[PDB]
Parts: sequence; C-alpha cells; structure tokens
Amino acid sequence: PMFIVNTNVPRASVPDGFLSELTQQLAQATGKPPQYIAVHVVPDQLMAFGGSSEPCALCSLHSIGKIGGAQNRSYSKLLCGLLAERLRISPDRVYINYYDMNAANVGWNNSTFA
Amino acid sequence: PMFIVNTNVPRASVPDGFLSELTQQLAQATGKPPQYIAVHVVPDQLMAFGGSSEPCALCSLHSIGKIGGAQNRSYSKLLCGLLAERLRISPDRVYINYYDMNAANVGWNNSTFA
Amino acid sequence: PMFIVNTNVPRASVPDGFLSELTQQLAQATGKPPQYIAVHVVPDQLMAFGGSSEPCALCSLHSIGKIGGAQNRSYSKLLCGLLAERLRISPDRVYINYYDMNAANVGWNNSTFA
Ligand SMILES: *C(=S)NCCc1ccccc1
Ligand SMILES: *C(=S)NCCc1ccccc1
Ligand SMILES: *C(=S)NCCc1ccccc1
Ligand SMILES: [Cl-]
Ligand SMILES: [Cl-]
Ligand SMILES: [Cl-]
Ligand SMILES: [Cl-]
Ligand SMILES: [Cl-]
Ligand SMILES: [Cl-]
Ligand SMILES: [Cl-]
Ligand SMILES: [Cl-]
Ligand SMILES: [Cl-]
Ligand code: NA
Ligand code: NA
Ligand code: NA
Repeated sequence: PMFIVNTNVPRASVPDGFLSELTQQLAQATGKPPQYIAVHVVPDQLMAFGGSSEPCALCSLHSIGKIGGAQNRSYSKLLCGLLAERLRISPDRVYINYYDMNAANVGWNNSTFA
Repeated sequence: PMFIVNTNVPRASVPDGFLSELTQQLAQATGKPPQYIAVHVVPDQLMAFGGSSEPCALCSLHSIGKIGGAQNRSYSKLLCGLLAERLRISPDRVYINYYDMNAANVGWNNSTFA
Repeated sequence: PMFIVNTNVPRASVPDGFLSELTQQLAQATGKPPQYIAVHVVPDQLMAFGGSSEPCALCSLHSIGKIGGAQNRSYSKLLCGLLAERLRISPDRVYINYYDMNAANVGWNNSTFA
C-alpha cells in the first residue's frame, strides 16, 4: 500500500523515523512486503477540522486488495494511534480515505500491476 | 465532507477567514454539521491549466452521500464562486473531483463511519 | 485529464518547461486539446518508497474515460519515461493511480461536465 498524511502540525514536530515506522507498521498490518510500500508526510498545512485549526490530519491509504470493513477499522486504529503518539493529533481530528485499487489502475515500472 | 484546494495563488493572497468561510458554506450546502467538516488549502503550487500558469486550482470534495448530478453542479457554482471572489481564480481554470465515499472507507477516531 | 506528481526530488531539479511538456505529451497521448489538461508538480516532499528516500514519486491521472488496461500501461510507459528523463526518478520507484471519473463528478466553470 501507499499512505499519505497531510497535517497542520509543523515539520519540526515530525520525529526522526516517522516514515520508517509507518512503512513497517503498514507492512505488518497488511502483511505486504515493506519494499513496495510508499509513505508520504506533508506537514505545515493550512487546514481546519470543525472550523478549528488545532492539530488535525487528512490521510489516504491506497491498496490493491486488503481493503474492507473490518480491515479498515483495524487500519484506522493503528494509524490514528501513530498520529496521536508521534504527532500529538487527536484521533477524532483525523480522516482517512481508503481506496481499493484495481491492479490495472495502478501504474509502476513503466507498466501496471494487471 | 472534506474539501481540498490546490492552487498556484501565493499564500499572501489567501484572505483571512477563508478556511472558516469554506467550512460554513459547505456545512450549509450539504446540511452536514460544521463540526465534521474539514478544509485544506494549499497555495504556492507549481501547476498549469491548459499549459498556462495563470491562477488555477485543482480541488476535491469527498462526502459520505450528498453527491450527485444536481448537487455537484450546485457545489461547483458555490466553490468556483468562492475561489473567484477570494482567490481571484477564473471558474474555467478550476477542476473539482467529487467522491461519494462508502462509510466503511472513511476512517475517523480509531475506526470508520460504517 | 489532470496529472499530479508528488516527489522528493528538489524543486531546482524540475526543468523549466516541464509542466508544458507534460501538458503537450498528455494531450497527444489522449487526443485531447491541451487547453483542458491540468498538471501539478510537487517537489521537495518528505516521502519514502520501500523504506528508502532515494528519488521516488507518487502520481495520479484523472480522466473522463480513456482509462483502461492497455491505455494505462501506455500512460505508465509515457509518464515513467518523462519522470526518469526529466527528474531522474527510476521507473520502479514510481506509482501512478489512475481514475476514470464520471462526468457528473468533475466540476468546472461553475458546473460539471455532465
Ligand atoms: C502496497 S504493497 N502498495 C504497493 C501497490 C500499490 C497499491 C495501491 C497504490 C499504489 C501502489
Ligand atoms: C463531511 S460531513 N465530512 C465528514 C465525513 C467524511 C466524508 C468523506 C471523507 C472524509 C470525511
Ligand atoms: C482532461 S481532458 N482533463 C479535462 C477533464 C477532467 C477529467 C478528470 C478530472 C478533471 C478534469
Ligand atoms: Cl475487511
Ligand atoms: Cl470489526
Ligand atoms: Cl480502481
Ligand atoms: Cl443530486
Ligand atoms: Cl441541475
Ligand atoms: Cl468508497
Ligand atoms: Cl451502523
Ligand atoms: Cl484500455
Ligand atoms: Cl467518478
Ligand atoms: Na475503489
Ligand atoms: Na464513490
Ligand atoms: Na472511477
């Protein structure tokens, strides 16, 4: 999978090893090889949640399979947990959009996964 | 819903109260509680529309329901109107991708909306 | 269509005219007037691919139609080729999410394409 997090939290508050932790945790959560996992963190964003600019985050998780009711609940617990612990963002100020991608709609290495 | 606007307009040109206005207007437009609305503005982007670097914007609106033919036309009029008035972006240089998300695919507060 | 590229490569490494090149190349690849094509490049991002922060990119291509198995493979060869040549990013460190949008879900000029 690939995970993206956009947040108003400042870059200086993103701890060393954050991308690495996300990569490993997502590998364990989806059972996928970490070598194909991509993570992207975007701090210092101009955003609001409920009209308030206290710390918040807007994220997305794309995956070819491994997306579903129970799985997404598990991913949300894991990811909100990491955002609260590492970036001090309250879980109720985090949204995560989940996308189950068809292999044919994911390009990589001059081709697709189809 | 959550609304994201990516634009080449510089940060200094984003007026005070913009995020607040988007939050209130989207709440009114969708009938959703403002406490749930998330807004994200990304200025100073390197982008082109029709090959031209004049002011433009690429946006997205995700919502669990309240997405449809007539509704999307109304949101586009509302949002393009705000971008034109506040950021001075011509409506024909704005694209807005609409997504009707399944509740199970939207994470929040350690779980999902399902 | 609209093409977005998020990458960790330096802004200084993005060639002048890259946005125009992407615009013209995509116009040819889709047989669409360049006037409709939007391109967005985001450099200097904090990201990792396979746990490594060597050059990589996360992209998306949204189009109303013209999305499919064979077409996406073609777009991937074209886009990875440009990223490798212009941004020096290895094709195997690039992901491109393809989206076939319904006209009703694409806002533009105060309305939608429906
Ligand atoms: C996790 S193994 N990501 C690798 C495949 C993928 C899935 C969705 C989007 C991009 C790449
Ligand atoms: C508007 S009420 N947003 C709150 C629920 C939501 C819907 C789609 C994506 C993220 C969050
Ligand atoms: C290519 S012709 N872009 C113009 C229509 C479009 C399609 C998808 C998303 C935004 C705009
Ligand atoms: Cl599941
Ligand atoms: Cl469950
Ligand atoms: Cl898909
Ligand atoms: Cl409708
Ligand atoms: Cl209508
Ligand atoms: Cl969905
Ligand atoms: Cl329920
Ligand atoms: Cl095809
Ligand atoms: Cl769609
Ligand atoms: Na899907
Ligand atoms: Na949908
Ligand atoms: Na689609």
